Amino acid sequence: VKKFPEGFLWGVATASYQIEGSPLADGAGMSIWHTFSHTPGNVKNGDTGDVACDHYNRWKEDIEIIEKLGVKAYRFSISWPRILPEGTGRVNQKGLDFYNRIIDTLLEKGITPFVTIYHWDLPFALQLKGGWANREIADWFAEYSRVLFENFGDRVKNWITLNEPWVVAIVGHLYGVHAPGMRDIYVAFRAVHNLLRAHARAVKVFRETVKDGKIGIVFNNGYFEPASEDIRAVRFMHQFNNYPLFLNPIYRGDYPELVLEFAREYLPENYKDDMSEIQEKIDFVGLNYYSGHLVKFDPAKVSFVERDLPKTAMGWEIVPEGIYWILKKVKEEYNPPEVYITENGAAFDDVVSEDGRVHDQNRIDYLKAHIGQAWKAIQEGVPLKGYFVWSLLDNFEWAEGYSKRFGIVYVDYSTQKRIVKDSGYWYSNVVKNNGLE
Ligand SMILES: OC[C@H]1N/C(=N\O)[C@H](O)[C@@H](O)[C@H]1O
Repeated sequence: VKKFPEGFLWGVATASYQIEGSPLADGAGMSIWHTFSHTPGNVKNGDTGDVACDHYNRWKEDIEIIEKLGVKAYRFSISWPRILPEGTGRVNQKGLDFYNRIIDTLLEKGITPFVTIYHWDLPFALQLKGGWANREIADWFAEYSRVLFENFGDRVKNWITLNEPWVVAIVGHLYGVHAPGMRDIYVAFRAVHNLLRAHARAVKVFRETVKDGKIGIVFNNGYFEPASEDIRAVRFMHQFNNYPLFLNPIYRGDYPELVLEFAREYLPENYKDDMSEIQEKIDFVGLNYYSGHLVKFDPAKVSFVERDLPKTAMGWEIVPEGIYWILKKVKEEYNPPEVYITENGAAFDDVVSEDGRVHDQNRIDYLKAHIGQAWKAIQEGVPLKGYFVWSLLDNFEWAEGYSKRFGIVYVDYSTQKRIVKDSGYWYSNVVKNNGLE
């Protein structure tokens, strides 16, 4: 038996562009994911977020599913261009209405909203002005965040500025695999820095606008192990790809040492001028975790080494101890007052059996193991307050399109039927029992 603390927050997570569809409904402006996915060659099968899970229409049903499952918290994101169609200036009341209904419904049903302010769907109008490359985005983002706080901060008390700013900057602007689809290292590092500045401005506005309530930021993380006794290659991957890239500025006022070794010439010349503002106090750290990687020096001077370990449909190695490690490691390095696991989950080739059920034992096994390791971290003093499964629903998985199913609820895209998977049922029992048995 592994029981979690009193009032531990069991959650599920989604993101606006991945689930909503109707990207241009009710006066919404285009996002960069709209234009990126409508550009041939960018997303597998030419898939787009035009329909997705049709949550824009089916939101009440989906929340009733969260309620029926007894899940205590819902992490979801707000589409910036639904709220401010040109990114700044005009506010769209119908966009606010959409999230207002979701928020009120969750509260009526006793479910705690955790709002991700930015989960990657930047207004296209701001991308035309350079998007995350433009220092002025700290202002645009602060203006956007202020609107959300003013409209929803009376009810929503748990906020996340950014989802995975490493991905936004590096996968979006260096690898070019995500919107806005650029390959320029100097742009990517100016995006890193502006994401920090925008995050801090938003926190500053939050303090001025929402007297009660807490704000944090979410990072992607991998568990990197060295191929041999290489150890430095692991050091660099941790500092670059994990929370330190952002938390070293937030807590210590500079980028991590090995990030500066690699990337100093790509940062703005006077980037330290911004660091004291970047240290704006945050209330919690959200860590996302999915996978581990064997890593070797390789003349970024790092390559991955494939291991014969179980993998998900993403090809990601399943390494549950990784979630324990990253929780320990965050406490050891920065000691944030609260931590949440804001995403953990797996993609498998889900099939609806003849019995009408989805027998995803592989996903149950994956979740159980990671929930077990999170439990461990708590016993050793990590202030983990909640854990969010990615995802409530199968959805549009960015450049993979619909080909990767992460839900604990199966979505038949031909009918939009939701079928709760065995993992959703299993999870509901975990939540009801406040832990594993
Ligand atoms: O890959 C599954 C999810 N994992 C994520 N980061 O690792 C993203 O936040 C989320 O939007 C999904 O892409």
